[PDB]
Amino acid sequence: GSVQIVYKPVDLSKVTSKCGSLGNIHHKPGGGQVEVKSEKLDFKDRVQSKIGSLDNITHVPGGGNKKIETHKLTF
Amino acid sequence: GSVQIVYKPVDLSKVTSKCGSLGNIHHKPGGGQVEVKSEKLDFKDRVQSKIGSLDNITHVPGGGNKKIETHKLTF
Amino acid sequence: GSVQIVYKPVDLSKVTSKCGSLGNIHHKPGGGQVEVKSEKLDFKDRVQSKIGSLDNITHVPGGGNKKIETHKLTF
Amino acid sequence: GSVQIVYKPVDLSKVTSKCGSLGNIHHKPGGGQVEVKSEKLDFKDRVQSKIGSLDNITHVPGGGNKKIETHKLTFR
Amino acid sequence: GSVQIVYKPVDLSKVTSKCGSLGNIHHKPGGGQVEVKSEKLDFKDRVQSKIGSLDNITHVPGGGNKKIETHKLTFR
Amino acid sequence: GSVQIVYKPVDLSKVTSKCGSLGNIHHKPGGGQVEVKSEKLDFKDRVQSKIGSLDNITHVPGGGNKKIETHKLTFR
Repeated sequence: GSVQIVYKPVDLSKVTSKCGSLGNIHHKPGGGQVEVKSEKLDFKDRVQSKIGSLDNITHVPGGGNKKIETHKLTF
Repeated sequence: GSVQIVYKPVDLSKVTSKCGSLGNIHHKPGGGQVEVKSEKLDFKDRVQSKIGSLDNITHVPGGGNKKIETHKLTF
Repeated sequence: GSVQIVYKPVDLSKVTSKCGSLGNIHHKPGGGQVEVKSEKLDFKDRVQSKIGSLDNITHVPGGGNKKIETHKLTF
Repeated sequence: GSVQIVYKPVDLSKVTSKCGSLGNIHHKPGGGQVEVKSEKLDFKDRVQSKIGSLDNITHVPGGGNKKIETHKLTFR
Repeated sequence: GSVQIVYKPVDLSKVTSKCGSLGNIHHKPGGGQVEVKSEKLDFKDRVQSKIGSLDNITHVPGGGNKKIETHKLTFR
Repeated sequence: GSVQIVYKPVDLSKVTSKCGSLGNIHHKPGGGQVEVKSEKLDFKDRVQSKIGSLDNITHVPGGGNKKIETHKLTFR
């Protein structure tokens, strides 16, 4: 007899990452005044000082996608 | 007799990651005044000083997606 | 007799991760005044000092999705 | 007998709009899947047959104000 | 007897708009999948058969304001 | 007996728009997939058959304002 195979899979799927800060309204972060007085300090070894007032950051190592959709027909 | 195989899977799936500080309204974070005074300090070893007032951060190692969807027909 | 196989699964699934700070209205966090006076301290070993007033953070290692949907027909 | 008509309406109306920004607008429809099986599709008079098509309008006026005003005088 | 008609309507009205920016407008419809199977498609009078088309309009006027005004005097 | 008609309507109205920027407009439709199978397609009178087309309009006037004003005087 005859054989018919009709292999017609359909994909409309929507994998998405929405990461960080994306839809905020009137966000308005404010830093206050900062004062740093330093007279007779002694540092004998390596120094990594940071001074700021507003340190506003969005950092995203994340998000990203893997989509793996493999098809096989064996007769 | 005859054979018919119809292989029409349908995918409409909508998988999503929504991560961090997304849809906020009038967020308005405020730092207060900061004062550091330092006379005669001694440091024999390595220093990682941070001074700020508002340290506003969104950090996202996360979110992100994996979709694995394999299809097989064997006659 | 004749054989018909009609393989028509349908996927409309919506699995989602919602993580961090997503829908706040008039959030308004406020840091107070901060004062740090330091006279004659002695540090013999490594120092990791942090001074702030508002330390507003969203941190998200989490969220994210795995979807695994494998389809097989064997005749 | 005689007729005097004095049609003197006076209009000082305002219709006004102030806007700081019309921002981000994201019109992104999707058709999904549609399947029709038959022996016939058979349409005979004024049929608005609309299988799986999309009709999409984005209208974004910076101000969209309307004033509609009709003055009628009829005499017989 | 006699008829006097004085028709002197006065318009000093304003229709106005002020806008700071029309920003980002994204109009991105997607058609999906459409399938039609038959022995016949058979259309005989004024049929608007619309299988899987996209008909798309973007209309973004810096001000879209309308004044419509009709004056009618009718005499018999 | 006499008729006097004095049709003297006065218009001093304003229709106006101020805009700071017309921004970024991204009209980008995509047609997806359409399939029709049959032994006949058979169209006989005023048929607007429209399989899988894209029809796209982008109207962006720096001001798109309308003043329409109609005067009629009818006398018998």
